[PDB]
Amino acid sequence: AAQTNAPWGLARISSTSPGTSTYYYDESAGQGSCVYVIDTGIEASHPEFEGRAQMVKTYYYSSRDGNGHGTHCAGTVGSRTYGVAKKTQLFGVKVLDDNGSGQYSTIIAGMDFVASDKNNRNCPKGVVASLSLGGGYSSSVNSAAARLQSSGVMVAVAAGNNNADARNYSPASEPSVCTVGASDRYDRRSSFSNYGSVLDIFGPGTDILSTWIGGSTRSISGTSMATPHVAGLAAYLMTLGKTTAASACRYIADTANKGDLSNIPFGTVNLLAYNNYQA
Repeated sequence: AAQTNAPWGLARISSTSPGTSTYYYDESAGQGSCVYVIDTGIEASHPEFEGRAQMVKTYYYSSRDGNGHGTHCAGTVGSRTYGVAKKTQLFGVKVLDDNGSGQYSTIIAGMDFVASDKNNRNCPKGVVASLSLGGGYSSSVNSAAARLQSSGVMVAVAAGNNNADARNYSPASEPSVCTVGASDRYDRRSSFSNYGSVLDIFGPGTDILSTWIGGSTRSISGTSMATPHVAGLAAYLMTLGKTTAASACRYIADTANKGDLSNIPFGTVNLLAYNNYQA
């Protein structure tokens, strides 16, 4: 399948070169997979989600996304126009308030929630969790992310936006999950992207168009935007049967575009997520 005039990041993940604008992908499109977006919520009524998104859990007075961040990330996972895996099922877990903040205890509870809640959902092709959040190092936060991964969920987490080594941030620094840095449309490391040996992969993160609250769209930047590209890619590849939740991060690294990014610090992987789809 070909989506013309796609957002640059979608075109990038199906291309061996920057500078194109068509997204190519297998029509299975993540059908039968599920992606949890652990964030500020998801505006499931957005026409871009086509009835495939739903809120399943909140820790606050509403499950609605009063911020936009979670809706944007969910759109990059799975919206019809802005999403990588256009037929996946999206499940929202609201661990962040409408200012975008959340206590680590709530975030940990949300991760353990997903590890159990997947047993209440139909995801025959597999389960992914996208975590566009983080703060300073916490062994308890890292352990929660490790449990979620161990339970059979492909966990993708943002590296962070400090232009610093991600070893000092959580859940970015958890070795067993997939830690995602951000790149721009010219294949440069995004100016804000964290780096370091704990990163597994880069995805598009600068000037990413996606869904927003109020039935709208906007372009924003962050490792929060790169993470759902990788989460959606994992769901897509699992639906194709090419990998599993336990092996998808390694598979994405195995099959990435290699050595094509600029300003990658010595010791950080130079790997850009790529779907290897041959039309």
